[PDB]
Amino acid sequence: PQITLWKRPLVTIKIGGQLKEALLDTGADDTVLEEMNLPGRWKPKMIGGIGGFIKVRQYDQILIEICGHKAIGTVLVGPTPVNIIGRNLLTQIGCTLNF
Amino acid sequence: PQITLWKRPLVTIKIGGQLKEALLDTGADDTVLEEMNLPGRWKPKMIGGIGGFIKVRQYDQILIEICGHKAIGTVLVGPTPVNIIGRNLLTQIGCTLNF
Ligand SMILES: CCOP(=O)(COc1ccc(C[C@H](NC(=O)O[C@H]2CO[C@H]3OCC[C@H]32)[C@H](O)CN(CC(CC)CC)S(=O)(=O)c2ccc(CO)cc2)cc1)OCC
Repeated sequence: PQITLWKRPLVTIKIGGQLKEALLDTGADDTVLEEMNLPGRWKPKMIGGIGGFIKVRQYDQILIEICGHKAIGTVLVGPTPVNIIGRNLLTQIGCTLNF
Repeated sequence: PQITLWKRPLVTIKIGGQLKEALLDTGADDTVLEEMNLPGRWKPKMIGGIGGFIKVRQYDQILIEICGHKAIGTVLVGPTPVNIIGRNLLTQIGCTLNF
């Protein structure tokens, strides 16, 4: 669909069988979700934001459905203030900016 | 135009008579610009993201030209690592997400 920006671009995602709400975030290189149990191996990583760095768990090749669109890619899990969908997955669902 | 998300959505903006590069960021409520000595009154603010909070100076009714599209609104100035155009200005230039 076409999503305006008068409100936060929040959508329902499905990951690990669980439904959650996430922010479509064109300023995020990567997808970062709040703490949750995800099956499969993971490796620790660091990511930096406006306020500094945090420690995250990196899950590769994770299936995630975003507003009805399937993606399979990297999902970071950690103390992010909000679930964010970043460009690594926004590209997979065909998302562009338009004005 | 239409901006794909393979790369960071960086565009040229014009503010305070200066040209800069800034990220079109749907995940940012408001616009945050790198340290600059803008004239006029301001109010202190703290904004949070990944890593915690930073202190910024909130200027109101600032004109910014973004890819030839004019917008006027609140601009936060502080030690951000990147110039960030947030939804408060993205709405004014007709920017939408589309997939
Ligand atoms: C670049 C060199 O410095 P750097 O490496 C990273 O620099 C940055 C690059 C992009 C951003 C933009 C930021 N993206 C981000 O956090 O993405 C993470 C995950 O994906 C990675 O890619 C980029 C960073 C990594 C997000 O889009 C917008 N944020 C809000 C969301 C936070 C989850 C929602 C709460 S907000 O900025 O905090 C913000 C809060 C309030 C207001 C006023 O309303 C305006 C803006 C910030 C820093 O860090 C130095 C150690």
